[PDB]
Amino acid sequence: MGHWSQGLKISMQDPKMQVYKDEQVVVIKDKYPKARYHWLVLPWTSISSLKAVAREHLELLKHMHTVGEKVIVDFAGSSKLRFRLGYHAIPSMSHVHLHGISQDFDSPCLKNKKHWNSFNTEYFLESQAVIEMVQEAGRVTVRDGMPELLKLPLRCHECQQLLPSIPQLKEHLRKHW
DNA sequence: GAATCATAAC
Ligand SMILES: Nc1ncnc2c1ncn2[C@@H]1O[C@H](COP(=O)(O)O)[C@@H](O)[C@H]1O
Ligand SMILES: [Zn+2]
Repeated sequence: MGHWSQGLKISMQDPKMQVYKDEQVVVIKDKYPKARYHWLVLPWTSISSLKAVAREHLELLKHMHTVGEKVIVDFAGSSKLRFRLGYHAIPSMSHVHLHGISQDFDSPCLKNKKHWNSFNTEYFLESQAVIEMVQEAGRVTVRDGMPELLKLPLRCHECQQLLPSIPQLKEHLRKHW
């Protein structure tokens, strides 16, 4: 509600933090990345929330998507890593920001069940699905009951086995390399 | 003992 909530804004203004910059968006590395590659794609024109998304933003949304992919190719093309581009249903930090994150989930910043389910349940809306939603309906359909998904038991995104803890989940992920 | 959770953060 003060200063920390503005961090994203601050870091997007910071030239050192800008991995990519153009007339519409700026892309920065996630300060507490939940994987080996984790970038945030932010529009210069602030947008409050996914509930306030219209057709006007469609050309911007596609652009953010495209830009994410560029960064993924430009800085992680050599990696044989699978990526995902999408948004959190409920952001914590102010503004809407696109997540581009590698599916290894090998990062010490991933510490609790909230993180894992925020990237591995319907709480994480894919960018393509969002874009199609604004194209088809002119608005994003966000199913109710998102905060309950954050409490769901740990399930691996590759093998699909249920796991009991963040430490055992990390060790289980290690073997998928 | 270790992991998770709830909550405050001056
Ligand atoms: N100063 C910062 N610079 C860059 N990324 C940040 C900063 N502070 C927080 N973040 C990231 O912003 C994300 C929040 O996005 P969201 O979950 O969409 O609300 C988290 O993954 C944080 O790690
Ligand atoms: Zn697995």
